[PDB]
This record gives sequence, structure tokens and C-alpha cells, in this order.
Amino acid sequence: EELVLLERTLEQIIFSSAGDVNVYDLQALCDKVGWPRRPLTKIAASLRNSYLVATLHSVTKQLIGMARATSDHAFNATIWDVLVDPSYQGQGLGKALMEKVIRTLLQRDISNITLFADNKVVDFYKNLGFEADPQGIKGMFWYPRF
Amino acid sequence: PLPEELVLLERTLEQIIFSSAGDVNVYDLQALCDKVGWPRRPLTKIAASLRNSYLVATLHSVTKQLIGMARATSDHAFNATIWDVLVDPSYQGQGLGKALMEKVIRTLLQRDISNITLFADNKVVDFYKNLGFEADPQGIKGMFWYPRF
Ligand SMILES: CC(=O)SCCNC(=O)CCNC(=O)[C@H](O)C(C)(C)COP(=O)(O)OP(=O)(O)OC[C@H]1O[C@@H](n2cnc3c(N)ncnc32)[C@H](O)[C@@H]1OP(=O)(O)O
Ligand SMILES: CC(=O)SCCNC(=O)CCNC(=O)[C@H](O)C(C)(C)COP(=O)(O)OP(=O)(O)OC[C@H]1O[C@@H](n2cnc3c(N)ncnc32)[C@H](O)[C@@H]1OP(=O)(O)O
Ligand SMILES: COc1ccc2[nH]cc(CCN)c2c1
Ligand SMILES: COc1ccc2[nH]cc(CCN)c2c1
Repeated sequence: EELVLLERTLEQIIFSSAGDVNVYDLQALCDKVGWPRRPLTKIAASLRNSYLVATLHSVTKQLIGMARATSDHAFNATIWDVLVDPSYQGQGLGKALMEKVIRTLLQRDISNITLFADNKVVDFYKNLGFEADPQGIKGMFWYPRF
Repeated sequence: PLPEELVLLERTLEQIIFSSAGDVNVYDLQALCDKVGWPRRPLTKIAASLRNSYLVATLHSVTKQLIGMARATSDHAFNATIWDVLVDPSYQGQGLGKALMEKVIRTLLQRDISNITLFADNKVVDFYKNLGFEADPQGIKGMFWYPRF
């Protein structure tokens, strides 16, 4: 559940599966990457209803990474909202976070791990093993507004 | 407002009721899955997936026979994903799949989930395009981790 990813010095990055994510901290994190504000009670509703909530913390605690997944607790998991503090990207942390996400889902016996990737991020997930439109399957949205 | 359960159609020589009540018997479901050719899954895990599905929607043939089902997970606020849309082959081609999906979308809209998603086999993509679903908007790709299919 908890786990020290790395340690540096001039700081240790901790990965957790607890979901101890305070919605104010996550609102800050989201703002840094330019995601639009959303009602904290709705954010909190979506975290409370996420089968998996994974976090990166930089204890010197500061939330610097998150991923989450909805699942039907049996067959299928979908990964929404993975993000790493901009001051921390390029350090291999997005990779680490995802890698424990996939492992934790595989341990809970979810064999169908899916996501929806934006154009500029598809190649980061292809590296980790994800494969777009396998055998022609297509991901579809009802009247999107992106 | 769309009620929890309602009657879609009336024919004789049988009415067809939709419901989002979610009370589907895992046995009946297992048999419907057999008909469409699906391999059988462990009942306790099917039971777990229905239990953990935000929306379970049924089509029954009163005269109760399960003839249609769709389900969706969700995070209760933002996103929803529709899995296992299926209709008994004897009742396909009647507009029942179309009817079932429209109610699913409406229910998810009423609960104010605005991001409604699914993953479509190649053969069924046009079916969902008819209903307003758009594939790969803005380059977004649906991805799977090491798919075995
Ligand atoms: C969630 C969705 O549905 S879409 C994804 C949402 N994510 C976002 O775009 C929000 C902001 N993004 C981020 O937080 C980060 O850019 C992330 C999560 C995409 C990646 O974080 P980073 O820390 O930059 O990635 P990390 O440092 O772990 O790099 C991992 C590997 O992927 C590579 N990589 C990083 N970014 C990208 C990219 N945009 N495209 C391709 N490869 C990339 C890195 O080079 C590295 O490769 P290597 O291990 O082979 O050297
Ligand atoms: C579940 C997923 O996420 S992927 C979908 C997986 N589903 C399956 O493979 C299970 C087996 N297949 C089925 O259950 C059925 O084919 C369904 C549910 C897809 C369709 O059910 P049906 O009752 O046959 O559909 P319905 O009668 O409502 O057909 C509606 C319309 O869509 C059209 N349509 C039906 N099947 C298809 C198809 N495969 N591709 C494109 N259009 C189709 C029909 O011709 C009909 O035309 P209309 O525009 O005149 O109405
Ligand atoms: C509503 O959540 C989703 C789902 C899929 C998505 N693809 C791209 C984005 C933009 C943010 N990278 C996004 C958001
Ligand atoms: C072949 O394994 C998988 C994986 C996910 C699936 N969803 C629905 C089905 C029935 C066939 N479409 C299915 C099968």
C-alpha cells in the first residue's frame, strides 16, 4: 500500500494505494496542469467512488501525483485522471505510478485494464504496454465537447 | 423524468418492460450470455460485477424472461463506461437494443453524468454511431493493457 519510490537530496517520493487524497491538494495539482476547476464535492464524490486511488507524495507531505480507476470489481477497470506535478515530470514518476497501478489492478484480479488517451499522451501509454484499437475495437463518447 | 421501470411495447401471440432497478438474476443473465455466444464466467464474479455497476438496465419478456441487458460503471460524478450491451438473439433486429441504449443514456444524463463512454467491437461501431456516440474525438484513443483479443 505504501512504498518509498526514490530518495534524493539537496525528499522521498511515496506511493500509496490508500486514497488519502485531500480534494484541496488535488485541486492545486490539477490547476498546475491547467485542468479546469470542478466542484470539490463532485471531485470528492468521484474519489469516494473510484475503485482505486493512487498517489505520489513528496515528504520532506505534498501531493505530486495521482491516478485513479473505476472498476466493476471483477472484470473491467478504466483509468481516469493521471497527472504528475509539472516540476516533477520527466523523472520517471508517471511511469512508476502507472506501473504500480497496473500491478495493483492485476493483483485484485482485474484482467481488462483500459483508458482513454489524448493524442499527445498515446505514446506514453503504448510504452507501458497499452495498445490502441486492438482488433478494431474503438473507444466512443456520446456527443463529446472537448 | 424517466421512471425506474416502464413498459416499452405490447404485442400478442407479451409486453417488454425496461428497468433500471438492477435486479437481474445471475443465472438468467448467464443463460442470455450463452445465447449470444459468450463464454461463461464465475457466478460469484458476475454477481460482484453487477453489484459494483452504477447502472444495471434490463429488458424482460412478461407474459419474466430476461431478453436484454446493459450495464455501466461510473464514478457517480463525471465519467461512465457502458459494458455488456446484449440482447437475446430471438429479439434482435426489433429496435430493442436501440430502445435499451436510449434509456441508458437518458438515465445517465438524469443522474448528471456528462462523460458517457464505451468500447465497441468493429462490427457494432456503426450501431453506436447511430445513437450519437463518436469514435476517437480529437484523436483520443481507447487503449487496453496487453489485450488478449
Ligand atoms: C489521463 C488520461 O486519460 S490522458 C493522460 C493525462 N495526463 C496528462 O497529460 C496530465 C499531465 N501529464 C502528466 O502529468 C505527465 O506528463 C505524464 C503523466 C503524462 C507523464 O509524466 P512524466 O513524469 O512526464 O513521465 P515520466 O517521467 O514517468 O516518463 C515516463 C516515460 O515516458 C516518456 N514520456 C513522458 N512523457 C511522454 C509523452 N508525452 N509522450 C511520450 N512519452 C512520454 C518518458 O520519456 C519516459 O520514457 P522512458 O522511461 O522510456 O525514458
Ligand atoms: C457491449 C459492447 O460494449 S460492444 C457491443 C457488444 N454486443 C454484442 O455483440 C452482443 C450481441 N449483439 C447484440 O446484442 C445486438 O446486435 C445489439 C444489441 C448490438 C443490437 O440489438 P438489436 O436489437 O439487434 O438492435 P436494434 O434492433 O435496436 O437495431 C437498431 C438499429 O441499429 C442497426 N444495427 C443493428 N445491428 C447493427 C450492427 N451490428 N451494426 C450497425 N448497425 C446495426 C439496426 O439495423 C437498426 O437499424 P435502424 O437504424 O433502422 O433502427
Ligand atoms: C473527462 O475526463 C476525460 C476523459 C478522457 C480525456 N481525454 C482527454 C481528456 C483531456 C485531459 N487530458 C480527457 C478527460
Ligand atoms: C473475449 O474476452 C472478453 C473480454 C471482454 C469482454 N466483454 C464482453 C465480452 C464478450 C465477447 N465480446 C468480452 C470478452
